Amino acid sequence: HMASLNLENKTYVIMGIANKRSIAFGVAKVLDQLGAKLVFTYRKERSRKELEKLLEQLNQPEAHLYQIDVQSDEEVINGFEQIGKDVGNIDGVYHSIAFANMEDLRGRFSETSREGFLLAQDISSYSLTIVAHEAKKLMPEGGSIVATTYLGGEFAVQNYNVMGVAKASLEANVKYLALDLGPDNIRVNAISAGPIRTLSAKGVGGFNTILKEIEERAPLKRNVDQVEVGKTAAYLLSDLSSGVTGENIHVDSGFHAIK
Amino acid sequence: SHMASLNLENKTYVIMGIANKRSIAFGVAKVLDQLGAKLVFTYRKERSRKELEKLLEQLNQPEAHLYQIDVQSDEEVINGFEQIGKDVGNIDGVYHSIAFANMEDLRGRFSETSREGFLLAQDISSYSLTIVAHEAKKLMPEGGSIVATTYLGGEFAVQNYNVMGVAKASLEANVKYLALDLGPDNIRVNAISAGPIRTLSAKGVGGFNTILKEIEERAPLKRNVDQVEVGKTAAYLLSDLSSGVTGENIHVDSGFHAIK
Amino acid sequence: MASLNLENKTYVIMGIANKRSIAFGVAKVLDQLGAKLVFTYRKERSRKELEKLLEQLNQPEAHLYQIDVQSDEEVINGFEQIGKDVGNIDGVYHSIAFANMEDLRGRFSETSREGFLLAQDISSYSLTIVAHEAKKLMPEGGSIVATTYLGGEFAVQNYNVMGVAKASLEANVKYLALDLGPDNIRVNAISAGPIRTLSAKGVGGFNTILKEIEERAPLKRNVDQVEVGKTAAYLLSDLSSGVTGENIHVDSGFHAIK
Amino acid sequence: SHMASLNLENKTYVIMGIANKRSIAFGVAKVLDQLGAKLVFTYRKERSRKELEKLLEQLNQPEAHLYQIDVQSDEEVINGFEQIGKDVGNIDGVYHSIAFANMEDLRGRFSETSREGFLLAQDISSYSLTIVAHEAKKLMPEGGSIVATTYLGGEFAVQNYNVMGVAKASLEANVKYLALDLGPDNIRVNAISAGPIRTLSAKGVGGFNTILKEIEERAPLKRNVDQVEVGKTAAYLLSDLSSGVTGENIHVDSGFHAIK
Ligand SMILES: NC(=O)C1=CN([C@@H]2O[C@H](COP(=O)(O)OP(=O)(O)OC[C@H]3O[C@@H](n4cnc5c(N)ncnc54)[C@H](OP(=O)(O)O)[C@@H]3O)[C@@H](O)[C@H]2O)C=CC1
Ligand SMILES: NC(=O)C1=CN([C@@H]2O[C@H](COP(=O)(O)OP(=O)(O)OC[C@H]3O[C@@H](n4cnc5c(N)ncnc54)[C@H](OP(=O)(O)O)[C@@H]3O)[C@@H](O)[C@H]2O)C=CC1
Ligand SMILES: NC(=O)C1=CN([C@@H]2O[C@H](COP(=O)(O)OP(=O)(O)OC[C@H]3O[C@@H](n4cnc5c(N)ncnc54)[C@H](OP(=O)(O)O)[C@@H]3O)[C@@H](O)[C@H]2O)C=CC1
Ligand SMILES: NC(=O)C1=CN([C@@H]2O[C@H](COP(=O)(O)OP(=O)(O)OC[C@H]3O[C@@H](n4cnc5c(N)ncnc54)[C@H](OP(=O)(O)O)[C@@H]3O)[C@@H](O)[C@H]2O)C=CC1
Ligand SMILES: C=C(CC/C=C/C=C/C[C@H](C)CC(=O)C[C@@H](O)CNC(=O)[C@H](C)[C@@H](C)OC(N)=O)C[C@@H](C)C/C(C)=C/C(=O)O
Ligand SMILES: C=C(CC/C=C/C=C/C[C@H](C)CC(=O)C[C@@H](O)CNC(=O)[C@H](C)[C@@H](C)OC(N)=O)C[C@@H](C)C/C(C)=C/C(=O)O
Ligand SMILES: C=C(CC/C=C/C=C/C[C@H](C)CC(=O)C[C@@H](O)CNC(=O)[C@H](C)[C@@H](C)OC(N)=O)C[C@@H](C)C/C(C)=C/C(=O)O
Ligand SMILES: C=C(CC/C=C/C=C/C[C@H](C)CC(=O)C[C@@H](O)CNC(=O)[C@H](C)[C@@H](C)OC(N)=O)C[C@@H](C)C/C(C)=C/C(=O)O
Repeated sequence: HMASLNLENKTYVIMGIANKRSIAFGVAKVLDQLGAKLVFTYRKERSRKELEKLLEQLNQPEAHLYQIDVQSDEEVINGFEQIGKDVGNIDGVYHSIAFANMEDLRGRFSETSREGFLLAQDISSYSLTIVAHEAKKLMPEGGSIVATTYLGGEFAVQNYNVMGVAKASLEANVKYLALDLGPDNIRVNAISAGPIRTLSAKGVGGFNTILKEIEERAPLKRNVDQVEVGKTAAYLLSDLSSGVTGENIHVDSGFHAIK
Repeated sequence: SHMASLNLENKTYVIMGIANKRSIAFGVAKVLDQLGAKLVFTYRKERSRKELEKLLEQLNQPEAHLYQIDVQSDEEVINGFEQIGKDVGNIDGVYHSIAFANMEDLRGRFSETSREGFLLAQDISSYSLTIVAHEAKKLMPEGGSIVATTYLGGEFAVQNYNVMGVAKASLEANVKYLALDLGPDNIRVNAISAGPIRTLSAKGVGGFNTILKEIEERAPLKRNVDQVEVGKTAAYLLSDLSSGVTGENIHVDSGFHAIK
Repeated sequence: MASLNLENKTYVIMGIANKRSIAFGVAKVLDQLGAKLVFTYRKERSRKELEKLLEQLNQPEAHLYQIDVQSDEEVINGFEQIGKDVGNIDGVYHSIAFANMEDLRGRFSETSREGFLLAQDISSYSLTIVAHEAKKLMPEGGSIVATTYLGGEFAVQNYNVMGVAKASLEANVKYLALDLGPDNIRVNAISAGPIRTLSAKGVGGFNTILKEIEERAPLKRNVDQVEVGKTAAYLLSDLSSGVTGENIHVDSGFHAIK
Repeated sequence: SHMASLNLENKTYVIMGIANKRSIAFGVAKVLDQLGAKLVFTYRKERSRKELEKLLEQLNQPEAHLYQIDVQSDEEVINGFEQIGKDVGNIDGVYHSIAFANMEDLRGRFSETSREGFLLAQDISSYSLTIVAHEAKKLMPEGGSIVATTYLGGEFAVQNYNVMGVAKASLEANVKYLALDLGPDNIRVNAISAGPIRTLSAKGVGGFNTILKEIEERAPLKRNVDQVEVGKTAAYLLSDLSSGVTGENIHVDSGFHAIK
């Protein structure tokens, strides 16, 4: 049609809020301000308590929360079947889910366990494939799926180890989904976020060193936050990004472009 | 109070490279207009000025500000931007939609390309962005956003693109080096890689209809794109929606870049 | 001194199954350059074929070891045993991949969790564990090479789950290169163009892809197992010193065009 | 009888861009010499001819064939290659090790770059390969291999590379478009992306010792590369060992391209 960022009459599933620092919460704040109906997903019960507390910050009249552990085909198939009944058809999904064992992230990459490797692949990459298959059922008119990645999918970064191979997998997942679901007018894209202080990120060594290197070396000489990812998520989830699919947008102050 | 906003009132954007209603830059203009931006326009030929004045009737621009700039001339570019600074004041960004090569060099085997045809393509299609950026910077002391238009032929050897492929590769590196230079001045530099669109430049190149049909057949979205889709992405990149994005190349091409 | 004389060099070659195997192309080439070759196989059908094929080579002593890369034990034990039988090695050529035909025909979005993680296990993780063990036999340094396809870099029709496995493999190579670089171990990939092999025979319209290469690729021709072998020789020898984390396309220039 | 062979007897290679003993192209020459190849050399300045004659004593080249070619001149390039065709006959490939930009443009902020400095860098550092390829093709009716030398700054914005980064991006696209054009004539075109090396061109740029130290600290192999390592990879790419490889860019840089 034309260029509009008015997301009234739009419904978006947002997977992977855990606390106020979660990137997916940044996405939620932004989509909320633009007047979208938001469905939320969580794994742990601690995340449900946090979500209910955080909905007070939003202008969401009715809370729709669904527990989905992406490790379970059943929790994913049932979760999306249930969303279809409770809220009906949706316009897109924001995927903000990743995990690896701290054991495998400290080790030399060559020491990585078969279990730690396939675990990282399962949660951080395959989750997008099954989520896409199910969400498709609620998007007969078309829609937009967005996953969150890191530069470590494209380059060997110190300490990212097994998560780098998971993100490389995720980034190829996005391309293959984009080619598969394109004929159904479903767009699939990734956001490569710069480093952000979150629940997942807190408790890895010298994370403050990486934040300082970005401020020093990145073109914009600053770090990014959850809302900047949110703004780009709005572009990719809305029809502003029509004709964009299989794309990876770096929201990282230009760090990807330098060496 | 809105964090994420596409409200471009109180924003001024220079748009270089409108020639007719089919121009990609016109798609950009229609979109930025609808979002309530003040638009300055640039043209080379007089045919383009006549067309621009006729087309402003389609827009909600109260005052027409047109400036003749041939990007081959340091003086026309330096003077044009000095004049825009006086007439409209400080700007928030520039959309660059300018390219040219001799049809001679685009038909030939790439190895037959003339030194003159090669350096001409570089001058208009790549260096133009460097000098435009240097001058526009003077009108963006608070920061801003520069966007150039490229094609997948900058990244891969495509049949018949020849000398323009090497110009676009040059443009795409230009964007990265400008992004690194002007980043500390809070100026973002990015490119849009547009899929094929029927325009004045594109009409009269061989079997262009073959390329449009291959996109519809092989590209993920099984369809071609238009000037407005480029316009929408231009709005994202020129607005503060794209804050934290610089040195980036967004493919608006129905996913064609992602497949093989 | 620039030399392709591989006397006094020993190379493990994983993934020979028949005479059409890419790894066999690698073996023929390394043999002609006078290298001692250790071989690995999974199925017994592959052992029978290997013994028959060693007659075509100038290998005095046959060293065959059964390793299924799905098993930590078969991989750890296989490489411990190679260390005893032949001693220290100079590199490993990895030519191993697998996915369920089920998942390769389906729309990629239909892919099963089992089919996906299986492809990752054999086609990508195998390189990580192989590298960990082979390192033990390369205290002076060495070269590891894995085989990939352009489908790791771009979505190609019908490659589906194997594309995501190859994307994983190609990142594996980069992360191994960064980890084992300080131990003077180089890790690189060869992106082979399409070749008629046992694995490749019986997948839909493979003859369409071979014809598109001959028509559209810069060299207007397909490649064979030996061309991969020649590039494998470069990457496994010290000719490629200073090259690590690299992906060489042996594909008639197809990767460079669109 | 050897499928895989690095025996370059009965092979003739033109090597453009030796200036002194530290030149990358000299590393290429030493390696190709040891493998028993007939080597033709090219130079611009007379200082380079004196140095070349002195350096031929280090090689096992029976007959010295030196030709002055300034790649800025179509005539010097067309005539030089016509003359090589008469003196030595048909060749098997060309190693291109030629680049230049004004020190003025390499110190400045990239946005300050002059139109003259930009197009000069493009002319010598990129177009030179196109015209050299067109002429050398005439001496390679059976096929052959052309190799150009590039730097990571063609792919990423690196501090201080400025206008040479845009030239190398141009060169790297040149290689792809030449590979597609000359492939049917069985001519392969590839690039080597060398890590940083102490040479005549490189000496006298600021904090070059900082970049060498960052490579030793951060690159996978925790060491820098030299002219011979580039030479070894040049041997692979120029010989038939690299058959089926064209439009490729091999990083000889201790793995630095693969990390971030
Ligand atoms: N923070 C950063 O610097 C960057 C992050 N990213 C990516 O952004 C995404 C989110 O990161 P961030 O916001 O830091 O992470 P958070 O720690 O805030 O959120 C992680 C989320 O993952 C969810 N999760 C983990 N396992 C599962 C599972 N099996 N099923 C469902 N949900 C699960 C968690 O839910 P619960 O805790 O309830 O399981 C949690 O909500 C990730 O994909 C990450 O790779 C990318 C670049 C940078
Ligand atoms: N159409 C397509 O399929 C694609 C186009 N592109 C790129 O999009 C951009 C514009 O193309 P498109 O809109 O189709 O073409 P148009 O024919 O609509 O526009 C070309 C424009 O370039 C201007 N121009 C040319 N030379 C100069 C100069 N020396 N100084 C100032 N202006 C000049 C022309 O002005 P005048 O008429 O006054 O000379 C004209 O307005 C180019 O960068 C092109 O490479 C990228 C991908 C696809
Ligand atoms: N053929 C082609 O066109 C191309 C192939 N490639 C890649 O080249 C490599 C070799 O394939 P190619 O030579 O065609 O196929 P082959 O049929 O020759 O080989 C498949 C090989 O993988 C081995 N293998 C499979 N599973 C396991 C396992 N669990 N443990 C150990 N070995 C295993 C097989 O052994 P067994 O059968 O005895 O189990 C067999 O040797 C693959 O990585 C492939 O993706 C890349 C580009 C093109
Ligand atoms: N050194 C490094 O750190 C790296 C260098 N490279 C590349 O390697 C190549 C050579 O580098 P390096 O060893 O440093 O170079 P050298 O300084 O040793 O040689 C530079 C050469 O360029 C030649 N040249 C310049 N202009 C012309 C012209 N108009 N016509 C003919 N020849 C000309 C010079 O000839 P004369 O002096 O006779 O004018 C000289 O032979 C370049 O392409 C460079 O970009 C790539 C990565 C790293
Ligand atoms: C180079 C780095 C620093 C090392 C970072 C490793 C992070 C990897 C990704 C995941 C998110 C970390 C992870 O698996 C967390 C757990 O091991 C421990 N924490 C938890 O379990 C908490 C309770 C939950 C909520 O976490 C999850 N995921 O469930 C990368 C950084 C520069 C950038 C970065 C941090 C990228 C990224 O997140 O992918
Ligand atoms: C692979 C292709 C197909 C071949 C098309 C090559 C087009 C290259 C673009 C240049 C800019 C065309 C060009 O310079 C045309 C002029 O020589 C003649 N036309 C004019 O002068 C008219 C009057 C004016 C208005 O035109 C200009 N430019 O001033 C590429 C296509 C599939 C995609 C494409 C068309 C890309 C692109 O535009 O860059
Ligand atoms: C686009 C294509 C065409 C579709 C090709 C799919 C091939 C994927 C490769 C995997 C490895 C094939 C595979 O796993 C098939 C098995 O399910 C059954 N085959 C076997 O079991 C045979 C007997 C054994 C030897 O197989 C194995 N692996 O053990 C890709 C092509 C253009 C290029 C190509 C064929 C690339 C590649 O091999 O990866
Ligand atoms: C990131 C960097 C540091 C910035 C320096 C870049 C230098 C690039 C080389 C260019 C070609 C310098 C140049 O144009 C030379 C002249 O301006 C001055 N020198 C000469 O005139 C001598 C006498 C002659 C023989 O040289 C020439 N061109 O003829 C780059 C480094 C990390 C790596 C590097 C320097 C790469 C490279 O060579 O491109």
